[PDB]
Amino acid sequence: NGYTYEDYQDTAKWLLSHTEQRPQVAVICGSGLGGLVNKLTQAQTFDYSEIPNFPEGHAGRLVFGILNGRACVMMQGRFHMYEGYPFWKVTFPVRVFRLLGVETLVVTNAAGGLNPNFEVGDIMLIRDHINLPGFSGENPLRGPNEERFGVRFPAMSDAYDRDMRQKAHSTWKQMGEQRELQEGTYVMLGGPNFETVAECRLLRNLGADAVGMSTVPEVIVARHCGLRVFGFSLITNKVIMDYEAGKQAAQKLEQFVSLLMASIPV
Amino acid sequence: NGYTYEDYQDTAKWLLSHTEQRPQVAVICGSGLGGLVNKLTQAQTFDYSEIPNFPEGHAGRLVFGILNGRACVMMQGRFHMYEGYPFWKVTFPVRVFRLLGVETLVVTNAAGGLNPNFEVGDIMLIRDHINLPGFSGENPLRGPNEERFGVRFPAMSDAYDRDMRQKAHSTWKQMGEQRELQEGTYVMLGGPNFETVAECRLLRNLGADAVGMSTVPEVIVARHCGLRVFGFSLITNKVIMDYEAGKQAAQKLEQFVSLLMASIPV
Amino acid sequence: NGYTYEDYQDTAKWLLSHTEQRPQVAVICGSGLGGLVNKLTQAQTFDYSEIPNFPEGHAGRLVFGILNGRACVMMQGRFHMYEGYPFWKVTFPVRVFRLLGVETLVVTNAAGGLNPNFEVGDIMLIRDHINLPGFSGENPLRGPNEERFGVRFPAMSDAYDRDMRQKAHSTWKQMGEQRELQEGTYVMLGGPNFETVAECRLLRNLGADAVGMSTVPEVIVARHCGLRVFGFSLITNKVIMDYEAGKQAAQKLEQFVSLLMASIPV
Ligand SMILES: Cc1cc2[nH]c(=O)nc(N)n2n1
Ligand SMILES: Cc1cc2[nH]c(=O)nc(N)n2n1
Ligand SMILES: Cc1cc2[nH]c(=O)nc(N)n2n1
Ligand SMILES: [Mg+2]
Ligand SMILES: [Mg+2]
Ligand SMILES: [Mg+2]
Repeated sequence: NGYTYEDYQDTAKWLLSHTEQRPQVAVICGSGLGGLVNKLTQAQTFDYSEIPNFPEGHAGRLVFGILNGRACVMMQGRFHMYEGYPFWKVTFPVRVFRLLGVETLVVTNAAGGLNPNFEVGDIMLIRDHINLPGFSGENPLRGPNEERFGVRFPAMSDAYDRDMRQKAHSTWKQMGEQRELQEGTYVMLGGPNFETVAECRLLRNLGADAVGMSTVPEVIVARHCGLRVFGFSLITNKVIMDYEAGKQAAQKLEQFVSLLMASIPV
Repeated sequence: NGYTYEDYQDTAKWLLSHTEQRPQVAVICGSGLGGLVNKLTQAQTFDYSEIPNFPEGHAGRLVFGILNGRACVMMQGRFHMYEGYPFWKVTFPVRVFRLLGVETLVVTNAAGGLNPNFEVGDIMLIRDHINLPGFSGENPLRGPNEERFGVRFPAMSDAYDRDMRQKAHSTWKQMGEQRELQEGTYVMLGGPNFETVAECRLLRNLGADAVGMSTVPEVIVARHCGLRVFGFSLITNKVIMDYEAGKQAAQKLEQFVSLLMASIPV
Repeated sequence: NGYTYEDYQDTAKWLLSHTEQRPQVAVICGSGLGGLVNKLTQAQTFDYSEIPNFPEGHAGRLVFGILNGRACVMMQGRFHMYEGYPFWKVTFPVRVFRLLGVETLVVTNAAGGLNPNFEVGDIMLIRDHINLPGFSGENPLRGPNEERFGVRFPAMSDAYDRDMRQKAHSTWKQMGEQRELQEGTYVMLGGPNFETVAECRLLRNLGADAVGMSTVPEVIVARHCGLRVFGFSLITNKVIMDYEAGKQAAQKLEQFVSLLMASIPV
């Protein structure tokens, strides 16, 4: 990592100096879900280019506001390794949120469906992940440990909060959806090219249910600094294993995350 | 990436200024296939060290010429990640070729046979690939997208041209070879060490038919900029899964690629 | 790599100038096995910070001495990729040892047990490895080859010396242990976070018996320069595949390595 603890502190202090908003929840909005910021009350926007130390698709804006009675901060757009970012830059905002007093991180993305029972328009609660770049040492925690954030060797087996996963299923039932809420394992790869058929079949055989190019590094850094995490993949395509509806599902995920603010503790 | 669009343009213009040759096909010759340049008529050679912007085994020379009636440009020798090159350097010449007006890229390499039915001396048409460095984010397209070359998120599932694969099988039949033309999935790993038995068995179980240390990044960049691609692995060794003839096969691959120039469209 | 052959030479000469000890064996002590240096006779210690060119957990000290009648040099503590080291720094001392005249490298680590028949306190002879960072090109040999050390493309399938593995089993029998000596495949990943359940199940299905964050790069560089290699994992935890005793085993591994000095050739 190239940021010091004080760089994260400088940024969080700057934000605290520019808004009265004191969010307890942070939401990182992935592809096609930038529309969720429109649901916010008492909204305040900062372009990423205006926030000291922020890394330079979606808007590139941070929006504070009230969602279903809950103070939250949202990333409308995220940072991607395939854009040339190292993970220590991709995940900069996660530590900033911890230093604002955020306790819960919600992550969303759009993903390719590997599980043969998934359909375009499915929402997958993320139950677990597989971190392929992490296998090779590309990791946002690589470098000397900052103990002011967390431990040298953090556990990742409980990353996706089990109580929030229960709330998620209960809430979905309340919504009266005809399609079941999917859940499963997300695998991250670098991108930016889409996968070959041979790569897809390999990934499915590893136990992955969905494939994307983001999110995992944010979850690792969140868990390291003690945030509660839950998240969702929008299944916007079903992958080909042999040699649109995303819009309505995105709107559905927006209502869903909105309802779920009620179920986040404290 | 560290090259600008104009760097590729400067190089292509320099080449166009130094030869009357106007190739429509480019061929990257892998290990033991540097001998194919000897088949060229009206041949013109440039050492890589003489071409502005070119990255600094085989010759390290670019040879223009006519092969079986077709204008082509050949890399006698390629660049390898295990030599210390980043992929954006390994693949520099591919974009240069696009800017010369090349439409088709033929890739060749020598590989270890993972499929138990392969023998030393086999030629494998590459049907598909698995990009292991790409899983971790080592990718020649990593960085901001150059739209003058192609799209942010290119498909890779159709990388190995299906019509050329049909031509390849038909031509091989015409040659009257007693051994069948193999085809399958190539997996790239970094190298430069050869694999352990445990690594080989894992790779086979991923669905790979052959293992090598090159080629995949060239195919990705080729497809990104719209080149038609086909390629072959020379099976120069059969890998050990339990705890020479390459020379005649190389000459055979040379005749084979030579005959196939006739079947490339336009 | 950033070191020249002469950098390794400078360091080895400096060491030869500061001790009369002329070790034929080198031992790299992993997590919880720093206690083995206490068994040494005629011991001489150098903090890593005192040795020119050495990269900057355990002690960070190099200890020369006699173990069970055999001249050896020990790393009390190793260097880790997750600390921010590139492999060419992690493995610097291995080449230094070759230049001191060391012929045999013993590697030890603590690992997570993936094989369902392993228990906490097991010792696993390393029979083979899987190098995940190596699949993506993170490799200590990446860069131009130094022929004064070894070949461009070294074999890795015979990395863990078969005769030493026989000695190891015979010696363990002599010790009269009630638990069998385990043996198996070690897989390295980057860390520093521990694995998810989905990652563990994937790793087991690749054929790995134990998971850790070290060792493999040291073995690769050792084999490249011609060292005989053997090693052991201490199974200090059994990994969870569903959604302490390490101290006595560490002392046992210490006695075990001590006895085995007798069985190293010459
Ligand atoms: C919507 C979406 C996003 C991704 N990312 C990916 O790596 N592979 C896919 N197939 N998809 N699909
Ligand atoms: C001829 C050849 C080339 C390679 N490359 C590789 O990674 N593994 C092999 N076994 N072989 N064999
Ligand atoms: C003692 C130990 C060391 C490691 N390293 C690792 O990557 N995963 C584990 N589970 N463990 N356990
Ligand atoms: Mg306001
Ligand atoms: Mg001429
Ligand atoms: Mg002394």
